[PDB]
Amino acid sequence: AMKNKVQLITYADRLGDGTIKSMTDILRTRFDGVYDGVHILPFFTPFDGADAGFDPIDHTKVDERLGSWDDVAELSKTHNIMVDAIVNHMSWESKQFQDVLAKGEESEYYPMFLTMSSVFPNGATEEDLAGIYRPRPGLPFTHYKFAGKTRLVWVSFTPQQVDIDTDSDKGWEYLMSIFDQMAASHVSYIRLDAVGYGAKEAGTSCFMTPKTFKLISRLREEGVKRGLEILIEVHSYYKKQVEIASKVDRVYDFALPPLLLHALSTGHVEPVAHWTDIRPNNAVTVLDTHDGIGVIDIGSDQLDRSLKGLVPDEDVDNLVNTIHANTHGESQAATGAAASNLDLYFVNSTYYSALGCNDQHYIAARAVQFFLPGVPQVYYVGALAGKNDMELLRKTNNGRDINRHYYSTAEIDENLKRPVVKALNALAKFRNELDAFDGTFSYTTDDDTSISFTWRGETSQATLTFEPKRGLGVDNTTPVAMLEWEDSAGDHRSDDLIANPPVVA
Repeated sequence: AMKNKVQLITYADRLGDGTIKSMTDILRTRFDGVYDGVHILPFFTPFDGADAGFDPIDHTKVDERLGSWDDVAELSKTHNIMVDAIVNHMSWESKQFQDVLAKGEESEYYPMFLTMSSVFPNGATEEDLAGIYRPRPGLPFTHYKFAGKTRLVWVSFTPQQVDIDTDSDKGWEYLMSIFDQMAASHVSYIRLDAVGYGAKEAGTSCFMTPKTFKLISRLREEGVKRGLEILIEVHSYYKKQVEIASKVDRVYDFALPPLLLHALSTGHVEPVAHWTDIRPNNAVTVLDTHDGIGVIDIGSDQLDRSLKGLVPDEDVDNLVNTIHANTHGESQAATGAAASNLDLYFVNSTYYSALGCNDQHYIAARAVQFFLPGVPQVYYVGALAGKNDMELLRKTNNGRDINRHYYSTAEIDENLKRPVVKALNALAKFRNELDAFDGTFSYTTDDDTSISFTWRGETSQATLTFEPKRGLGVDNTTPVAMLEWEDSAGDHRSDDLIANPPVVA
């Protein structure tokens, strides 16, 4: 099972000097006892193509500019490592796809890649194609020539990411090569990227269908067989996440991030209480990720608007406008059609910027994250309470880059001096050291105004009380989270997690 300790999510090259070795040095020298594990975002060949690692030419080969598998082995001595298995697609410059461009149906890899005809051998109606779930408008096809013949190749994301047939012999062999490589390279945990898209079937949405369930359970068993805990990435209507969670080791809690933005901007905690009541507890919790903020993950089902979310859709709309206001238009320049994006409706902003850089709100959001059942992950920009990177956004025109700043070691050290960053480091140490979090969880609530989360352990207990109504407003300085706990040294309390961070005896 996944260790119950806070993890860092990072690019190997955007934290430190630009290599896995430097990333490792930063973790060990500056976050000892803070981050006990790390999800290294894709570091395979190449890391800087069409989609920042997620279009691998060779998924089993570390980009030689970043380091080697030996570096990953070294890191594993001090940190449990999560990596991606990119199971849905690969680069069009992969040897496999290039072979198909060259030889078409004579290629041994022809069956490995999905085309329109793969899935719709007798053609498709408009309803058939319109019903395919998409993260942005436009059909999931682009033109490639197979031995000179124009073909419509299935592409869920960029046209450079060609989708594999996960039910083909060649496709499956490729996926198992990834699992074998990770098992042999001292990786602990696997993230199944975009796995909800991995199964296609004519007349279905091709997203989180019964065929997808079969794929997910098959991949999970291949993980367990190799000692790899499987986390699936699924941004979906919330009920689908609750459903699928009983079939895998971990799901993300993608509802919490926008639920907390809603709570912190309106004062309403009832939706957080309801989510606490029903959520899968085999979770990996986040606020920020390397993608945009999935505000729609708490909204109505996009393929059936009558299935309502955790908040009314009008509240999602309000949330989006609030982020835009809090970032003074920054998120508007990065979000949706305003920049290049895979997800039309995710909001591109750092989480700290989305809160208008309010320290009390931000530390409160992390405290709530750490107190809900699940293994917590902190994205590296969030680990340094990072603001929107408008210069990088202007340079690349890639919307998500607003939240993918390159941190030199010098900039890391500068940010480590900030009270809010010191507070997060201390909070994560606390979350790693108190045995209460390995015990039994309970919560109480005061009708939409207050919620208190309690853990009771073998030798400790802790209660976090969250009351955003106390400090509404981007310039508010009033604490909205309070912490009480018992350890070796008796009862303790902090009423201001920034001014008085908790330390376990």
